Amino acid sequence: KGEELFTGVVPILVELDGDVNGHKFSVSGEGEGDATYGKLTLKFICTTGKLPVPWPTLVTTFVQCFSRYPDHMKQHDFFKSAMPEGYVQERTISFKDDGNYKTRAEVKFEGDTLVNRIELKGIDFKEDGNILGHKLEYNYNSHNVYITADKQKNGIKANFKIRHNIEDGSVQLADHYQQNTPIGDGPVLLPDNHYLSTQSALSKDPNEKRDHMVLLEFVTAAGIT
Repeated sequence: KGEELFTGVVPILVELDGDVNGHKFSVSGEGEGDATYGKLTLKFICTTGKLPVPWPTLVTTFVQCFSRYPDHMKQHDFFKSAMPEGYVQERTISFKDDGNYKTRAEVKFEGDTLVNRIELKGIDFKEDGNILGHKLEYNYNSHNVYITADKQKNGIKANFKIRHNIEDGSVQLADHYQQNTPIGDGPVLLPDNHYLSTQSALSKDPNEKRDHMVLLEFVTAAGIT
């Protein structure tokens, strides 16, 4: 019955508590998602001051239940099936020739609002690296999130490579390993191998003086005919 909760516009709240190399920070996000069009619109604000890591590095961490699963692929939608009770989303983001982020998130409904609560821990980052040195461009490339079933843990696994554009024209690879498990005891949909075609656009709010990020994301499931 999870899919019925996403037929219209659903309010989203994102809350993150982070620690990267001892730099403690918090981010609060607000917006909405419309799964019918695989549309996600969110505005994030760093409530502790200046964000110690570049904004693009946190995009993937900051609600795949808003992905548009075409009608013929609806039996492969794990994300919506785990709702309203939700799911736990865990990741290990390995930045090539640099450190790593270990994230634990709980995505669930709090009333009629979809909430993403995250704890992020970043370790072994280089002081003058692409991350702590803030050498990443404020943009985002299109990617494919490859999903596979994890029948033993009653959830899914995902593997993908995020390419962050560096200011000098080079690329900072951020390899993602993901694990999602349902919070509830109800039946979930265990999918066949497929992918989520993601398109992300980053922008700024001209009237906002606080360190922020406005995200517009379009996600469509594909890979099954």
